[PDB]
Amino acid sequence: DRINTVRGPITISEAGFTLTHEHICGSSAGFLRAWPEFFGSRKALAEKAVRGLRRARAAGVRTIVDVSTFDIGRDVSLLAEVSRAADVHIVAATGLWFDPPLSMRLRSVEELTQFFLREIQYGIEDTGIRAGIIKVATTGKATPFQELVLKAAARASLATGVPVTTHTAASQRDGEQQAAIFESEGLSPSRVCIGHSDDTDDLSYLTALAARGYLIGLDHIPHSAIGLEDNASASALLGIRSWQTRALLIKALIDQGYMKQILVSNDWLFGFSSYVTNIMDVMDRVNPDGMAFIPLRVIPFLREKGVPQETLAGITVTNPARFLSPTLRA
Amino acid sequence: DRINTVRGPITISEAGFTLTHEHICGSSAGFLRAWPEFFGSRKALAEKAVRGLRRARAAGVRTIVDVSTFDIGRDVSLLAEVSRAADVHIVAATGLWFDPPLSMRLRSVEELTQFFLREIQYGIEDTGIRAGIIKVATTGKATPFQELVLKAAARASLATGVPVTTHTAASQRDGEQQAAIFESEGLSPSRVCIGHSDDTDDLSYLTALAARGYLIGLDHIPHSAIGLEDNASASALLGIRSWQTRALLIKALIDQGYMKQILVSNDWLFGFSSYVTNIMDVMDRVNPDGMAFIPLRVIPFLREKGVPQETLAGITVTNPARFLSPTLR
Ligand SMILES: CCOP(=O)(Cc1ccc(C)cc1)OCC
Ligand SMILES: CCOP(=O)(Cc1ccc(C)cc1)OCC
Repeated sequence: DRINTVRGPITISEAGFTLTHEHICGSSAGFLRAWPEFFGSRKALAEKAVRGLRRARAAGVRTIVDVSTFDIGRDVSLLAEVSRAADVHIVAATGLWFDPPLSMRLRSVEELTQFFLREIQYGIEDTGIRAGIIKVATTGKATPFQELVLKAAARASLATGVPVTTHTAASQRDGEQQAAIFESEGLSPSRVCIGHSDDTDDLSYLTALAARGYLIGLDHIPHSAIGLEDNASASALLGIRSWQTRALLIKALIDQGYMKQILVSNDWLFGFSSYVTNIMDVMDRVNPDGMAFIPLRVIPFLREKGVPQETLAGITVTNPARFLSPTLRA
Repeated sequence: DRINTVRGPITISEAGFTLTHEHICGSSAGFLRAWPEFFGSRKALAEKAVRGLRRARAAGVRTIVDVSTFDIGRDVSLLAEVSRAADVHIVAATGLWFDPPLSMRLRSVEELTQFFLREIQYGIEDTGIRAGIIKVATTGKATPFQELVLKAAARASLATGVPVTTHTAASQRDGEQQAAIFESEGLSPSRVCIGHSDDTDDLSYLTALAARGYLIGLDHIPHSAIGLEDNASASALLGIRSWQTRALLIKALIDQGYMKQILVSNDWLFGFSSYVTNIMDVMDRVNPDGMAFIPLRVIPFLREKGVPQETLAGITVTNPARFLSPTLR
């Protein structure tokens, strides 16, 4: 029935057009509070985010899922304020990414489970704001710690009904190892979204996961250093495949009958401290439409390539509603 | 003239007996706010700290230096509240230890200098509370990033007069490489305290740095896993040297004419999430006196060993005052 947002619970019908993998800011635990000037100022950052969210809203976007975890420097008060100002629903996350501090790294699977449930049931910090999704990540073979995270995510998800979303090194087929772990925990593939999936050209790897019931996240659409090949850091981060190439993978899965398994996003942000300095400048040049890139550019492109409008609606409205809706096992 | 504390500035005379390397809680950036229950509750942690601090105060302690950096999970609001409640002065720190997040790891020396100056001049977070010391760390051969930290710490120190205090792998003689970098930045050894120095028996190493004008921090006095050796984790962390063995290093240095360069502490805490679970329990059992260990146990021991009381007063009152006073070159 309900999905938790930074402003409280909403009905499924209110979610509307939803972007499933985004961020307001990409940072580190405690960073925004300790060194806000890094982003100009907190106020500057929020203003930027409000502007961008209002542009997306104008394009039809009603809800965004900010997959920033504790270690991505998620600031739930920042999220609640921009959500309120832009009038865009924002779903917050729990989980752990690739930069856990010692206090997290030394924890057992049981303790991590506890922390995840806490964020989901009790709320984040002392705000009472509850997480609506669990974010995990691997980059190649899972380290022993990552395996604990994955198990903990599965158990919290089994207890709550809240979905799991991941970061993958698609090219290395991480999705298959993640699936194996999740399944070993009893987790249903339909509660899981294997992200950054458009980062690969191997459709066989994709279709195989889709066939198992997993959701495939094609969330790096606008990421391309194409024409920027002169920037080591940019090219390393964004890649050299064109946005068109990534978008056609959406059509490809549709064509194979997996429309119900597709989730699309931009993986955008408004501030980014966990990388080289001034990186935002480059991204903003690369994708001036920011989070509105999907509705403004991708939808129309697909339409033109022959994808029927309703299919497009099912992908951006229906699939996400199903995914987000907390669902308990048999 | 004045030293910055979490409740504001104090004059040097007001510092009195000062513990130079301690912590209220050993954690990680954002952890306390995100998972306070890991420590029972924020309240419980706070109550535990107030009692401990009141007990040290009863023993004569007037000021403590909490060397918790951003990456140690320093919560200045927590510090301000326990300080007020126990009536003990608390000096806060800036710097970086060994668990910096990516957002910090990717910064240049210039950016890091700016961040340290911010905490010292403008204040921590939005509190307006200013740091009165810079904490840095190495663990054997410095890493490239650690070299950047040390240089930025040096620069912030040269611009503000605030001292620098370090964590070393004493056994590995880290202090030597630290000194080299600081000196390469033009920093006076007298603005530096090389910590965890009682972690080693090498007096040759210690008198060498002392002879150079550096302050020697003997702050692991009560750390010992003797009898607790059935515990790998505790042993790894505490070592197997007795507190008396560490305490005698103090007497040794005094004997060599380095009384003015010694700074003693306990390196205690009331919460500890950055290690194995339940480690506190073990520590509390090893040193039930907590921060009062120094005045209750060490001072009398040294006295009994022949050290003059006045000397003891110089080490615990005079030395720290001089070290802490912001001093420009
Ligand atoms: C099904 C009718 O679309 P929708 O409910 C949400 C929606 C808006 C824009 C696009 C491109 C797709 C979906 O329209 C809102 C006014
Ligand atoms: C000179 C007298 O020391 P002091 O100023 C601070 C002080 C107290 C106790 C000990 C063990 C050392 C130093 O005593 C005030 C109570």
